[PDB]
Amino acid sequence: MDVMNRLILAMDLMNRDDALRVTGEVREYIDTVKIGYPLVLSEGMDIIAEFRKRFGCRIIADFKVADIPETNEKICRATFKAGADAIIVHGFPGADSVRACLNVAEEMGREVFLLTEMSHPGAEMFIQGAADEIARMGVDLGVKNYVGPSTRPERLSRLREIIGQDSFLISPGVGAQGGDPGETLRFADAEIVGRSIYLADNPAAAAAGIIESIKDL
Amino acid sequence: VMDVMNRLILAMDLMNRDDALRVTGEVREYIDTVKIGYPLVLSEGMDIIAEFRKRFGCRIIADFKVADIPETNEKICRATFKAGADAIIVHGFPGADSVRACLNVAEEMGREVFLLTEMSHPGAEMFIQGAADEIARMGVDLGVKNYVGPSTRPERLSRLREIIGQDSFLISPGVGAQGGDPGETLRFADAEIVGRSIYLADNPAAAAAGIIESIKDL
Ligand SMILES: O=c1cc(O)n([C@@H]2O[C@H](COP(=O)(O)O)[C@@H](O)[C@H]2O)c(=O)[nH]1
Ligand SMILES: O=c1cc(O)n([C@@H]2O[C@H](COP(=O)(O)O)[C@@H](O)[C@H]2O)c(=O)[nH]1
Repeated sequence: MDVMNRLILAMDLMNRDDALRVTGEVREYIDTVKIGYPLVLSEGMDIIAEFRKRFGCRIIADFKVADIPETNEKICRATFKAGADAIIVHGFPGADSVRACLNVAEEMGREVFLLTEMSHPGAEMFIQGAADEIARMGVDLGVKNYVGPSTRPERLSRLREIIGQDSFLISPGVGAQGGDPGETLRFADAEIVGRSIYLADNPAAAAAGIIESIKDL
Repeated sequence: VMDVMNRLILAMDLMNRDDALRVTGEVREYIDTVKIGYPLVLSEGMDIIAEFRKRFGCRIIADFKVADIPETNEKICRATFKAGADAIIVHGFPGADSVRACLNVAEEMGREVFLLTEMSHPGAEMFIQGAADEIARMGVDLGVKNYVGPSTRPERLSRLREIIGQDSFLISPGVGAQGGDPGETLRFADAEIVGRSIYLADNPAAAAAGIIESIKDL
């Protein structure tokens, strides 16, 4: 997966006008957009096709899929029908729930990203202690795409170790949550950035600044 | 606590508006509380909540299993309550800050959070089950009043009821298709959630009536 500038925009603005304007302003720097529930629940699933029409970008649906297998299958089907290229799935609910997502992705020509450890402080309570095992589960299931935390580079490095160099790894928590752009890319193929860009006084300059800081990466 | 008619909540996971509306209307004499999840919302839009409210008397629980960082959780809850959901279901496994973010929005907006502790499917045994008692205790500490726990594991449902106390409100999926028993489930839960056993039936009204008849004394 060729992600331009190793930078994925987390487009969590909640109105269509702002989301489209800001994405347009940074389009020269980014060809992959992560669209999540803040935008989708505010503006509808049709927003995914609109992003493809306007920007011709890759779309990762960050839906943190975390239901039973039967419901997961339905969520993935609805998501891929809307034109998402990939979907993010939690590992904590177990292997059957992940497999349900893998099945639909194969059927529709899409990718599953397995979220293993999260970036926020609460992740330490339950998720972190399960995360290595969740990653091994991903490997056992044939998962090739993973999400791990910029905010804990030692944990991000461990995730990379488990999954190997061939697997694809993206990482949120850069900027607003404290993760460093350059350090994150020691381990992740691409980093996810939301507020540091979309809440910036000048989103284009913010994106440009981030890329300048990782220029030699 | 919410007064759920017949202690029975419809899990409306059909994925087109016409069928979802037909079936929900057919069971309206038996059920006044409907759980709407992502299968229907991602297929038809958040305006499906509006349509259900307009057409039927029903309370709406948005089963979105909110499982993000605090900042994103807040946004999800805001959008969901703006659309008219009475309540939203949130995962506990991402930890206390993520749950608190949802509680804060619910408090501000005059709505309710349901905390999902243990899940009903086989995969729940891998990671969730071992954390579930602590997730429930965390909910109690945070002041959560509404909970979700699994009908498929009566022993676990019973323990969750103990942890949250008799005053908390507990709803429970996994009845019917997943193997949970209607009566046994209501020994511990205030209300049972039923999806496929009703919405895939040739006569959803008869299916609902049959489930209720089997728990009439309760
Ligand atoms: O562990 C995780 C997994 C996520 O997908 N994300 C998400 O990635 C984004 C981070 O955005 P931001 O750069 O504004 O902190 C959000 O959309 C958020 O929901 C996260 O921050 N940490
Ligand atoms: O532990 C859980 C939590 C849930 O919300 N649910 C959900 O409750 C419903 C179960 O429906 P059904 O009766 O068709 O098995 C679904 O909407 C599903 O996503 C579950 O089955 N087990």
